[PDB]
Amino acid sequence: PRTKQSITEDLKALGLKKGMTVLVHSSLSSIGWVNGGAVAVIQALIDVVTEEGTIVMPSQSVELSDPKEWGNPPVPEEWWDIIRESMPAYNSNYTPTTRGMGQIVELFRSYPEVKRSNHPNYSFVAWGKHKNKILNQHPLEFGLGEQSPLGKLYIRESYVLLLGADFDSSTCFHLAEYRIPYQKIINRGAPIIVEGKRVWKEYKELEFREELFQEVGQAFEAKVGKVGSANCRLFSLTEAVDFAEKWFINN
Amino acid sequence: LKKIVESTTFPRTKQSITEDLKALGLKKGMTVLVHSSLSSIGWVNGGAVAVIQALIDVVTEEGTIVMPSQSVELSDPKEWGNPPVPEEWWDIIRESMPAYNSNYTPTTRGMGQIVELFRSYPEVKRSNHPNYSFVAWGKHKNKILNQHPLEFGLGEQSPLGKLYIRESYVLLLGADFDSSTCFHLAEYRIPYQKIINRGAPIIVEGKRVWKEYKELEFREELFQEVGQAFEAEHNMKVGKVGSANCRLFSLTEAVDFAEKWFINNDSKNI
Repeated sequence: PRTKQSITEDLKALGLKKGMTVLVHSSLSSIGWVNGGAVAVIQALIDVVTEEGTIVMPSQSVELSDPKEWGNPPVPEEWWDIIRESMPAYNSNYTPTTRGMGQIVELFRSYPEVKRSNHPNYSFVAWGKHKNKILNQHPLEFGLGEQSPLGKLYIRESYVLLLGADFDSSTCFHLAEYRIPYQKIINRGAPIIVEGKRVWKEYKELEFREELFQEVGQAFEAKVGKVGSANCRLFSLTEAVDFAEKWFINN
Repeated sequence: LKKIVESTTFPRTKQSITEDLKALGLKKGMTVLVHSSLSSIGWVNGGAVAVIQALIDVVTEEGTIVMPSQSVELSDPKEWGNPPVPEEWWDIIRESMPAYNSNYTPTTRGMGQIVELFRSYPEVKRSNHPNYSFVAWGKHKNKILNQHPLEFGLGEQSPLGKLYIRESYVLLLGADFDSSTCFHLAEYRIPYQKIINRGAPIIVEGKRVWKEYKELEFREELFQEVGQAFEAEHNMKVGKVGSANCRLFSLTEAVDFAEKWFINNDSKNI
């Protein structure tokens, strides 16, 4: 049976260190039965990194979008306007995370000390010393690019711990797309609270290409180890990003 | 979910759920214990948060909404069996089990998604029991969750003790009687009593400390029968909230009947 102690240990062996700054992606199952569930993995990462470090996690809520673009699953076209009209606004304090984000994030986002950026689709949660300066501002327009959290991390010596998670979800990559010659700008929409009032606001965002994210990560590796029974790759954010920029450009 | 979306005529919204709740019988200032099933409602735009707000919209800031937020997994591994765990692990398990914390210990899956989200919703409080905690929002959330002792704590002194004294209602939103936590309270007011020893991770003096306490060995398997008997002659509002079948009834009235059904069935029964 995996344990807090077990995991804390496992983590260091991988390379996590006190006072470090990491964006974490993860999967509870991939680790194999832990005595304590997600509260076991969280308390571990928290003991390794220490209050000197900074724990960061994506807490996306992409369901708060225009139903015209939904497809997993779709929804009758006759429901779009009524959906847009009655959709509850985003609120970092309670809007749940998309399912794909995983079980660790859903618990972490309401874990003591953790904070959440105010983006209605691409928010992040942080625990640590630099949680505020990394979430303070998060402009709706271009949720994850310069001025976003994944932007304020590129400027800090930061690492990306993939716990039981592949590269297909190394969100950081997204920053790079904001930095290459190719960029398809699109209007998106999300229910939001402006001046203490609900409003459906449209904004500009990039039409990402996340599929290429595995290929990019692939070529990026061309540390490692195991937390419980999960294949964990621990790299640096700044480097990880830079490569994508090059990968995309020359592609 | 594709099934949940395809079995739904039109989207269930905060407003349409608010309407159904009022038609059903839920009113302003009412204190109500809720047992839900988010899926039984049909696709709802906003999912759980939309259902929570509809509950708040109806019951108002003068009303009080309570929900059971049990974390039964924080128990002695021996009693486990869904699935069971190798005995060779029953010791490092009691040894390394994260202690219970009202601020983060995830509710047991069977409690529902709505309750899991409701527990960390702005202004919702949670009682201090490691297995049978409750969460409440509203006018009376403080006097209901306040006390919660480890021992028994689902009987007198637990929040059920506070929902019994002051007018309270139970709301089965897509759930049946087998989920009516209020009945457990009656089990502490009857002649029959099988007393078991339980254990759980807790924090005392600011240090984790595996503690053992006494508790009744509940017979929740009967609740479905108790509720169906209660329905023979007791007032109960029935009606749909979206595509889910619901019933709203008196908690005090339900507990009392449960007691009698139990008393006369273990004494008068063959």
